[PDB]
Amino acid sequence: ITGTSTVGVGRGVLGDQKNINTTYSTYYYLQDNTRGNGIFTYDAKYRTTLPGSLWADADNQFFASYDAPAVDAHYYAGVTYDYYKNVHNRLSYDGNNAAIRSSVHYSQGYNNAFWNGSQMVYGDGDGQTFIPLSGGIDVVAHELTHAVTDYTAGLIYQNESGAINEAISDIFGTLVEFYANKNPDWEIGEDVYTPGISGDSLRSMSDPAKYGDPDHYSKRYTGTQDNGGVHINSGIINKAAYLISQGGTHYGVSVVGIGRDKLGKIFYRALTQYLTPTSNFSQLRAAAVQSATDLYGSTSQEVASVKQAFDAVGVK
Ligand SMILES: CC(C)C[C@H](NP(=O)(O)[C@@H](Cc1ccccc1)NC(=O)OCc1ccccc1)C(=O)N[C@@H](C)C(=O)O
Ligand SMILES: [Ca+2]
Ligand SMILES: [Ca+2]
Ligand SMILES: [Ca+2]
Ligand SMILES: [Ca+2]
Ligand SMILES: [Cs+]
Ligand SMILES: [Cs+]
Ligand SMILES: [Zn+2]
Repeated sequence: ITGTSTVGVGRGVLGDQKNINTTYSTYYYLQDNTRGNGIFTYDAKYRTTLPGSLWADADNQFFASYDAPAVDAHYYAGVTYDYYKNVHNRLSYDGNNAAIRSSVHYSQGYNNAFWNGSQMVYGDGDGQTFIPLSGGIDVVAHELTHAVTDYTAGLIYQNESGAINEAISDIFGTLVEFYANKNPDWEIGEDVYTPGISGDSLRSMSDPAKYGDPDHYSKRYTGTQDNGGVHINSGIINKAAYLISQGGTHYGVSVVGIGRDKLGKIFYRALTQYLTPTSNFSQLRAAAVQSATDLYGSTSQEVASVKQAFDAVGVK
């Protein structure tokens, strides 16, 4: 909408207070004009029609329980925009400052979040498996990263290319979580998953197998559920990324860690310059090796570490 940029205040899903960029024109709308061509957050009102209505508020204060998922979807989209711009010199998901749109309160008891080809969408959860999913910064960045992937490598959402698509979203979701630097970890969704169980998460990148996800290519899922295991076999790539950054010895193979920032540079370059819609795990290894060679040189530790990490997870 046309209006003037304003700054509201509210509380997110976990009860934390934060400022949000809004737009005033009769109402205060969740429209952040400070980033690209805008970040826009909508109310889906417990229905499945999208996007719903641009979020409107009478007083620019967002402390109601019903407001909390919108506050976080809007704020964490801003953080994710900042990460891609400041760290990778990428302007929104399309590289040309496309407007970023999110809807919250999607459906009833909806235990998921998604990118629908045009926008992000967040359920409220059923209060048992999830609380409102925009409360997880890693979740928000996971979803926006699907948009980045769709505009770049275009990895098809099935089998190995789809597991790479998923891992890219978990990797950058985690790197955004570290960028914001509030309780960062290598787990996925811990802030919104299972409010009655402490210390768990939807997935683990540091130890995927804690939930039965594979941590080696010889344990990959080969069936048809989950689009051929895209959220399962992602563990193999998540583990490799974790090893590249943090190091470790895994199935007897030692990896010298090179840190999160170099992991992000290598995988961002792989995603945007080398991967294609049909890339498999072996082709991802080759893309990461070439990306590290471009950035750091063929004789570099960074290249050696990429090879060690894929060796450790059984990907040649
Ligand atoms: C991080 C976690 C809290 C949420 C995360 N959801 P997500 O993987 O982003 C998923 C959502 C979805 C919902 C409904 C139908 C299909 C898919 N896909 C998705 O948005 O694809 C976007 C895409 C991919 C490829 C090409 C175009 C577009 C997830 O790990 N969900 C688990 C529980 C699961 O669904 O098993
Ligand atoms: Ca209000
Ligand atoms: Ca965390
Ligand atoms: Ca996390
Ligand atoms: Ca939990
Ligand atoms: Cs789990
Ligand atoms: Cs399969
Ligand atoms: Zn996903």
